[PDB]
Amino acid sequence: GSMTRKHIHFGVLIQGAGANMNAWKHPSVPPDASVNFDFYVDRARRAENAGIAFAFIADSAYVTPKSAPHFLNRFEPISLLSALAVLTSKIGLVGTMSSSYSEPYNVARQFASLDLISGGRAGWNVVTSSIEGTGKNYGRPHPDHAQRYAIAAEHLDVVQGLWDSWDDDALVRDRATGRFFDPDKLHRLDHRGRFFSVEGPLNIRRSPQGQPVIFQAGSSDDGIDLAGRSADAVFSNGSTFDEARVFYRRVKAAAAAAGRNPDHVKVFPGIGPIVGATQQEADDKYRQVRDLLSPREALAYLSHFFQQHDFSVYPLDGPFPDIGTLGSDGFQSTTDNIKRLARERKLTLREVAYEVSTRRSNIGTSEAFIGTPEAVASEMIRWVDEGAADGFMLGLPVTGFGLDDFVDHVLPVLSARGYFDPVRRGATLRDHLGLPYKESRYA
Amino acid sequence: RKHIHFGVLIQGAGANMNAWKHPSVPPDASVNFDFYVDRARRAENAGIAFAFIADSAYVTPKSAPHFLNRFEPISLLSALAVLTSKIGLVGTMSSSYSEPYNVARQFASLDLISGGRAGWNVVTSSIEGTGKNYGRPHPDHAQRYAIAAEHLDVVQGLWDSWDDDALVRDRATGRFFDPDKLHRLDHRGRFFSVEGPLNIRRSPQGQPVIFQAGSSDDGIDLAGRSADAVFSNGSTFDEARVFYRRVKAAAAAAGRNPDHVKVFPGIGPIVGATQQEADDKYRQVRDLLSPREALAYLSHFFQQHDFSVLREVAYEGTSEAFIGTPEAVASEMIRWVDEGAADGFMLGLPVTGFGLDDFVDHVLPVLSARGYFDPVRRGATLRDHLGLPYKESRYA
Repeated sequence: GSMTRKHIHFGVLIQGAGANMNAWKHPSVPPDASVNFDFYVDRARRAENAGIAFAFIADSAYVTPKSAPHFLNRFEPISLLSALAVLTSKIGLVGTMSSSYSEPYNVARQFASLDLISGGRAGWNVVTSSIEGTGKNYGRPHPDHAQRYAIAAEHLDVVQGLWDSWDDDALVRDRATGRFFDPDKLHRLDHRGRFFSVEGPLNIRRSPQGQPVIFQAGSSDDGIDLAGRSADAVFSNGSTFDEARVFYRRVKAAAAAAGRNPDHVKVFPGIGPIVGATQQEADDKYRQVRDLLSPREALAYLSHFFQQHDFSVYPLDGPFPDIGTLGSDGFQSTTDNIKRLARERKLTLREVAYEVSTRRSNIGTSEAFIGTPEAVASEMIRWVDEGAADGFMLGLPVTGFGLDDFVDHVLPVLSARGYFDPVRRGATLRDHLGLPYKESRYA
Repeated sequence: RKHIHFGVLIQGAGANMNAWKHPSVPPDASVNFDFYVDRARRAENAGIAFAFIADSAYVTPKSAPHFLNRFEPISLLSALAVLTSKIGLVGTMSSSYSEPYNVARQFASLDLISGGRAGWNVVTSSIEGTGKNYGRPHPDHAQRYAIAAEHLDVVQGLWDSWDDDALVRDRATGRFFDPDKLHRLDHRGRFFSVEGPLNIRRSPQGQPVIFQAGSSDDGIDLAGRSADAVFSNGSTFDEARVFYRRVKAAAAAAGRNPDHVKVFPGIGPIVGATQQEADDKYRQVRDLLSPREALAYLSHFFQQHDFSVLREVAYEGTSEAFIGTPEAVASEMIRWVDEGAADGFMLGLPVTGFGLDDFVDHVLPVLSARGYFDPVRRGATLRDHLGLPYKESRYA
């Protein structure tokens, strides 16, 4: 009965086995979850049946023998989302694609086709920066980072221009006269910019939501500004509450400065809640998640910060050793953080290794989102009440039990408190998110 | 005794540019997903080995109805995959206007989702003006074939990134993969530079099946060296046969088994119970284009001259030989296979509704009765359906 009760929007990041890099080891998922199509269908349906607004498929296009399991082998988003569309009915279908390594005409067509097949449920997560090295797969081994935002802005402008090629009513298909379309309702783009030259028109029409929804995750000054000028929904990962609140305020002001209505720029911080009936049960699940990293893996990553020091020689459950003499390869501030922690808390080597590891391996998991359904719901409500979120991007450490727990135990508590409507009516992704139908620039 | 393979081109409403007017299809067929599902399943239930989605990426006010508005192939094929089970899934994508790493990922993903049913139709030249949508208003002219060859080499190299047994995912030890079973490409050529590895594994058929449609000397050479199946464009049996022999000769010269390069002429059969009924159906389809329209299109070629003051010229494979009774049309198809013009056929039906219904219900059963078509697709992969072996990795 809070005076500020409102529906909290949710999306779910389906990162194969889980947001935790070692989630493939957890028994609640199949080991090949990341490239197991039926697993994605099960998880998308689980989310859809709970009233989660969209499924989000993040992406990468670069591999090394050190890449995390999900980055070593994953589905490609247009193909995956198009297959999922046809086995679902309401849930949004949001896919990552890079501005630097895609032709805008192809992006426009592939996302427009997903949008039409799905009945207006497509979203495009516009990625401005890619993993370092990605350019090596596209004949551009040294990208000019300084231009990555200018490139992305123009690329997006081209895609959206192409999406307005065909007025909603252009395709007349008059069998009496033989007139298939009204020529004055088809538009050329004639884009000639610094980075792209694209004449158009596009060869596919607009969807029941007008155009696909634009997601972005810029965090730099330029990133936030691009989001304010061009995103419908903005996400993050790893933020504390105070950080998220600053981010929320900056994105909304950036929207207002661009002459847009900030009410229609949704902010969705990433979180990875872990719930149990008691704090003890939540904590046990969190320990399970922690132990997905073996002791050796925890130590190998500590070794990284101390010039490849071999920490395997020390007893795991003995005190963290006096390694103060050891240097670091430019991570001296991190090694200082590690040593301060070890000294201020009487930590063992195991506790230090996992502190470092577990924190970094689950960046959207903080202790405020670990506990009982009521406590975890209360924290989500707090983030929304206090202006850090309009909704959340769920990045669950393990996609199996993580999502099951969340949908079975958290959502019903939120619903009971007036902060989640599981049966929001709406054909389209825009409808779910409370965004207005996207009219053509030529309407 | 000698199984004839079939693919079906699903060109929305039909191969006839005015197919949208025909009552056996919905007016919006070309962008009606449920209609593509219905047609794909109709073909699949009949034992047709693959659905083929052709493509374009340039539009003008004068473009044909299907070219004005169509689905994109990766998205369409991936949606069709999960509503079908056996049928092959073949999509056009251009070598000139796509990044090979993206092509590799998109087709490998389709391949994996579909259980090994993907095919890629590699198009070397696109429709004139396509380059204006990709910042290259006057593209490669001579070097389209060299770009296509290197692009394909990159994609196939990328598809062998992951040995079939590399992803051990051993929960007892925590070893996710064998690092010696993952390969970099490190391709540095004239047109492309791509390091690899790809971030997706190989499918149950190894790699997607490669289709090509080259007709020039360079086209034929490329197909003989690198195609698994080749689409042929003959309006006549003699043309088809000259083409077929050239492709098989190019395969031998490339050191390959010519029987593993399958040649599929495009045909559009029109059947009826009698020759008269078949001819009536032909006229009906032909009449979807008004003589006024046809003579107007003709006029644009010959200096805007008014030719109203010729019919066959104006309008102009369905041959005449593929217009007739089910038995006669089956006999002609059998003749093309037995006399060395075809290993199978790509069905480009004038209207995808009645055309496919007639073909599957009346012609295929005749071919089966004569020993030229096993309607049961027993294998799982597109390679299986086409009689091709599993594609082992270059590193196997």
